[PDB]
Amino acid sequence: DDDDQVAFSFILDNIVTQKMMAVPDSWPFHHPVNKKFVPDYYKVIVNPMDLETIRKNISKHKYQSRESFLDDVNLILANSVKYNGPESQYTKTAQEIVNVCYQTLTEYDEHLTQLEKDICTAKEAALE
Ligand SMILES: COc1cc(C(=O)NC2CCN(C)CC2)ccc1Nc1ccc2c(n1)N1CCCC[C@@H]1C(=O)N2C
Repeated sequence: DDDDQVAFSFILDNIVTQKMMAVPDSWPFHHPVNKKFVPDYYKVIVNPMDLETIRKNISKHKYQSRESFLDDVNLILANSVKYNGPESQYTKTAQEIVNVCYQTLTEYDEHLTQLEKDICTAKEAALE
């Protein structure tokens, strides 16, 4: 019952590594953008986001529900749109990363909703 968070985060990590990181040519979004290859990236993108640091956030148990998890996932696509443009080949790839994530989230919807409530009802019964 305290593994409710450990289970939720384990599922989130596998979604990232087994489904999102499996999108064809998604390798530029696997890791923080190398400043050596695009120098001005951190001068135009103020909230940079990638899959590797989503996984580091998962390992720190930052996401207690899929809402905050999706906030950082959608941030990858928002940053590609702001940097690469809406019609970019990179942006279309990031859109498919976001697509396969929403896909497998509704795939596990009934299961995750259980974990999400058991995590939060434990959060409130612990501070109460
Ligand atoms: C070849 O490319 C890269 C290589 C490497 C690299 O470490 N490779 C070397 C490793 C050592 N080895 C000895 C030699 C190879 C890193 C980044 C590249 N490019 C890239 C990454 C991410 C984005 C990106 N590019 N782009 C492209 C346009 C800017 C924005 C857009 C974008 O959103 N994103 C997230």
